[PDB]
Amino acid sequence: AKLVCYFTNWAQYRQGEARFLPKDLDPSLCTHLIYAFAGMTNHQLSTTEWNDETLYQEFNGLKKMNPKLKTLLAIGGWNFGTQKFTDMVATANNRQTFVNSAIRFLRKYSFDGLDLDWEYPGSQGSPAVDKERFTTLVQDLANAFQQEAQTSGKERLLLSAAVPAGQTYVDAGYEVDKIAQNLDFVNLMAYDFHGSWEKVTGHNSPLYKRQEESGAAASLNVDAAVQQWLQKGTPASKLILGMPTYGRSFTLASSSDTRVGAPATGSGTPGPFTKEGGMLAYYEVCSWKGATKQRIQDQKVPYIFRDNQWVGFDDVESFKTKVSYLKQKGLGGAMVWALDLDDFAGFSCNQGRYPLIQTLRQEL
Ligand SMILES: Cc1cccn2c(=O)c3cc(C(=O)NCc4cccnc4)c(N)[n+](C[C@H]4CCCO4)c3nc12
Ligand SMILES: Cc1cccn2c(=O)c3cc(C(=O)NCc4cccnc4)c(N)[n+](C[C@H]4CCCO4)c3nc12
Repeated sequence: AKLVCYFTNWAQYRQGEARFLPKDLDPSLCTHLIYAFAGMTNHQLSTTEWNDETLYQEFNGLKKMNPKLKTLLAIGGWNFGTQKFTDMVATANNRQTFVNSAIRFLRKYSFDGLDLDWEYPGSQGSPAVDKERFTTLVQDLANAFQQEAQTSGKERLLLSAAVPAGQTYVDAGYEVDKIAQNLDFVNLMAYDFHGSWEKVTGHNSPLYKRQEESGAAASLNVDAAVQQWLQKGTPASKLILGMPTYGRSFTLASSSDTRVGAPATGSGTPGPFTKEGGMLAYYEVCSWKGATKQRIQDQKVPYIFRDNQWVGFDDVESFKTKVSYLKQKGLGGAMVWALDLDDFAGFSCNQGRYPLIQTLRQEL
């Protein structure tokens, strides 16, 4: 099995003990480490932080202690947007420029592969033509990686993609059957099913539906997303089940309705370290004082509330339940967003280093 873990190159700016650098990585924790994110300049792979070259060296240097470990570089992400992807896939010349630059870039810095994190072809302003052009891009990369292995005699560069769970995004952007053939693995973003964009509380990453849910709302859960990607032609061994080490938070309309589905007026208060309303790191929720934690029986995941703040998150138990699920489905492994949102240095939860991700490592 695979345990695929995302590193983020802006976690180095978190305050206090939440600051995360490559030295905070455990080289044995995961099987695959993915560096988020690279960017793009004139259709060519580029860095996004002043110290990326140094961090790349430290990141890929972890393989000196664990030669089984594989690293990948992720291009894209939310802030990157879509326009630069759209322009690069628009012509065969531009794709060739990108593909050649990716090979040189990954080999220069000692990455083992590329993870595609376009959010998303066919959506967020990307035109409908980008669905098939994404398929062509994946084919172009896969073909060029295969050819480069014959000329360098190194292990063939890996190609993965982070892919959405929501059927709207999947059908707008993803020829699942065609891209899954050319991807080494598929990192399913099985989270963000609910959040403070909604008018009622709901869980970030429930495993199953609640009974009150029917129709398209019965698809806003991990099981539905997994079934969709399997049905549409992803081999189970290539489907990697994403799990969140963060939760999504709400401000309740009234402290007098605290249920799942209770009215909410917007995002929860930003966390002291992550400072983004509507999400909290596991280490910001695990040690809430004076709160009430409960499990959503149907959905196999917890929520916690205190006063008018309500958070759906994942804990050790829900991670255990989801690994049991992925093994029953014969999936290829688990993926985690993100290393720096677990209690990576045991500073908050009194559970040791990486309590959530170490749970995955033990159960896989
Ligand atoms: C507004 C929004 C609308 C629709 C989709 N959206 C995202 O799909 C999304 C993703 C991310 C993200 O980081 N993906 C990284 C990642 C990479 C690989 C694996 N797993 C995770 C993101 N930061 N935002 C914006 C923050 C700020 C406010 C809400 O959420 C996102 N917003 C949106
Ligand atoms: C996955 C996801 C990840 C991170 C953030 N996300 C959103 O911030 C989001 C917002 C909305 C939304 O309605 N924003 C309007 C609105 C904005 C502000 C207040 N109130 C309302 C949304 N629909 N999705 C799911 C997509 C998926 C397909 C159909 O829509 C969203 N997903 C995500």
